[PDB]
Amino acid sequence: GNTTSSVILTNYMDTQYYGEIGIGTPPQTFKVVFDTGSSNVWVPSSKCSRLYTACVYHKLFDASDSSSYKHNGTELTLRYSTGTVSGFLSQDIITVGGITVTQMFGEVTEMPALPFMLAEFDGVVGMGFIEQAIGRVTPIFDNIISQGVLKEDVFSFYYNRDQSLGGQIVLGGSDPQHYEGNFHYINLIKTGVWQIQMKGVSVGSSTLLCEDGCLALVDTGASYISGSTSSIEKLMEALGAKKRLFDYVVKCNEGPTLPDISFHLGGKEYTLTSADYVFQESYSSKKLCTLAIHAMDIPPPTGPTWALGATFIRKFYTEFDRRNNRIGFALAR
Ligand SMILES: c1coc(CNc2ncnc3sc4c(c23)CCCC4)c1
Ligand SMILES: *[C@@H]1O[C@H](CO)[C@@H](O)[C@H](O)[C@H]1NC(C)=O
Repeated sequence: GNTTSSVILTNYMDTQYYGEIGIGTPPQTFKVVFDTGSSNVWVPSSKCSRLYTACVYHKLFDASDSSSYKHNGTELTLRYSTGTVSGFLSQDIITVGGITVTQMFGEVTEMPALPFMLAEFDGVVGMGFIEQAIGRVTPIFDNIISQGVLKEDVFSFYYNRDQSLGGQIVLGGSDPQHYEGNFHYINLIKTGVWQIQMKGVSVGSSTLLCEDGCLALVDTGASYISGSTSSIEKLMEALGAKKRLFDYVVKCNEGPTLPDISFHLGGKEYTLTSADYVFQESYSSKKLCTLAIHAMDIPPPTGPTWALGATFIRKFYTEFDRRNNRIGFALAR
């Protein structure tokens, strides 16, 4: 119990954060989202048809090039908020920074253009619990915990804004170069999902939303802070933001006039300024600027729930603690 492993992350557009893993012997490299909202590992397969355009423009795992590959073949479908993939289970050695682990993962053969033609990453490394794993496949972090190499049973996420480091995941600890001060932690409501109680969402000093408490999924594979359609409607109305065709917008010049939004988590107020939630692509009075807050109706049993995604994580460096089933936050830098 003396190792940490860091993976540097690419930040694409403040909406996708991904880093690399190896799969096989020798390692084949894939860009992957490290996603606390799910618990399966998958990458696209060389058995993916090239009529799926996503399988032309992403890297494919070729199992016949790996001496450590072991066949399974059980088919599985993974249904995300933004899209669905299906494929078959395989087993091989996965390299994550300085760590290797024998892992069962999906070889995805069905990869629809929506959303995977807008995914700059190849696949997904689920950082959630086995309870949310499709097929009850042991998640990669649980298998890494079994090795007893990690200094602590935690992992941490730094997501940068906007060259610079796009971000960083640390397995086994945290990186104090990327946060100020000390963590305050919020306990999970229950084991099996990275979800915590939230005791209020305030706009300025007035708690408009989640007044009787609500749920917050801390979701490293989500781009935005999200709430239900109803919640976000009220939030946007409070801000003066309007729904342009697909998204909520403000006049770019008016972004700096917008009030702070605070999330009441574990007896602390986690406050984002308008600079933290308005995509200020301009400050022009002649242009419209979108917000990094979207409606997302997450179905039961996980939802209805808020999701604290990359927008939140940018502001607050986040440690996911499996030893204690809690989530730590500190101010990112
Ligand atoms: C990191 C932070 O935000 C993101 C945003 N994530 C995505 N963006 C666009 N398409 C997809 S498909 C898919 C995901 C995703 C997340 C992982 C499960 C499956 C990554
Ligand atoms: C594939 O893995 C699953 C565990 O999720 C197991 O039930 C099944 O027996 C495995 N198949 C083979 C051929 O080992």
